[PDB]
Amino acid sequence: MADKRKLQGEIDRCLKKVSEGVEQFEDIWQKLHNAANANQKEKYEADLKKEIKKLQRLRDQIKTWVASNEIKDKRQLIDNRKLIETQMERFKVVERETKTKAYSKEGLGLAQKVDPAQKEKEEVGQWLTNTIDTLNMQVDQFESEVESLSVQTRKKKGDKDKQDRIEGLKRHIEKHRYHVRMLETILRMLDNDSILVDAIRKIKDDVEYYVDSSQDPDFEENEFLYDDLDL
RNA sequence: ACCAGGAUGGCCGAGUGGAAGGCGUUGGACUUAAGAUCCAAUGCGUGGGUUCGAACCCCACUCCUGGUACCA
Repeated sequence: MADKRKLQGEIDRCLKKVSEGVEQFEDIWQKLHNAANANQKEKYEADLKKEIKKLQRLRDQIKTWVASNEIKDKRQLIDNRKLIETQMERFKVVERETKTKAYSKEGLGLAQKVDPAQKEKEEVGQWLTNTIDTLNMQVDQFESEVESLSVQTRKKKGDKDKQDRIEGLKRHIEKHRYHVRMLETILRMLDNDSILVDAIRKIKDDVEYYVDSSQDPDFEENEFLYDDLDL
């Protein structure tokens, strides 16, 4: 089986080459994504191009081998071909992203081509602003009803239950304003990149729970809502 | 002649079943002007077959390339 052994040895050497080439492709990818200057970006892109072309030649060889009937268990060849194609797709994505011109036809409508962290930050800020709007609407409603009940008490000169409800509304407005001011602090910190999005999402559910129902008697107010974060 | 691989923009040339890149060409900017530089636009060798659809997988044809043609 000298011919079979020769083919096997060539296969093993080619697979080792593919492994090393994928390692180098990843290294060049990280270099490119760490680049700070356009020249660095272009040079790393060219190195990635050269490495992926080498990988493409190795993959042509792998496809020719797996086409052959000499090999019987070619699972390793299949896996290496899959890996090479994954690297090729990654490089194609990288090159299409970089080559695109800002004001060319394709570039005109790139839509939200912002870092996913930036998109999530914008979403969290928008949700905080909407919550602030809802809290302000609730505060306005509560203050209007407080004025109405004060007028009613003045006209009637009684209805102690109305005085109790007015004090309850006063406390509710106090808590709504506290929530609004804490939201404003959180958003201001987020804008300056001083707070994490995960930190905001850890209290998102509790803030939703409060806004959903806060004046009802069966209100389980968790005082430890803003206590986890030293705001 | 036998075996193997190729043929895709104008030149190189990637591509795998749901026309890229470099160079080049053209329009504008920069400069007195050119060059460099900047912002942009255009650009499957052949037939058949499977497939819902093949640049891609199979059959066949043309052009090229690589290796072999030994003992008397």
